[PDB]
Amino acid sequence: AEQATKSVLFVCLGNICRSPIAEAVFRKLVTDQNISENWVIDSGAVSDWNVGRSPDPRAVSCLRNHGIHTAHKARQITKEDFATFDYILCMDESNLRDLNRKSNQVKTCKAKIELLGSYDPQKQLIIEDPYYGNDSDFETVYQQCVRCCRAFLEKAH
Repeated sequence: AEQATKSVLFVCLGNICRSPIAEAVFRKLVTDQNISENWVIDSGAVSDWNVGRSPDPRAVSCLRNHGIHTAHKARQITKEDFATFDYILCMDESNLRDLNRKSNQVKTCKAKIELLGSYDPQKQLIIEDPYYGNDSDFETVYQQCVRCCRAFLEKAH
């Protein structure tokens, strides 16, 4: 008794730490709920810094600690992303400014652009960049992503 097909693009600065973790977490959630076939899921970066790279090894390891694997390779957000995804969910205030600016530069913007943390029941609005941190920072990002992803899934139609 089908749920309509929906799409989400997680966005961070580099697409190596936060948005690959958010994507993988969301993918695991929808697979646990047997509705993976009803979602199109991707991640992408504001910048072109890391294009082609697999996620930061700390992020891959964080995900493996929680039984999750990812085959993502970094890519930059494109004009076409704004036209094709239903939701673009980003990590911090800087990502939000940059995506709202990019969306102004395109003619077709279907995507609703939001902070992923706006979905957190625990009200942690910002998912802070762990790149210069340690494994515990990646774990904090993981746990934030779990909360936000879970809430988003139950609100999004």
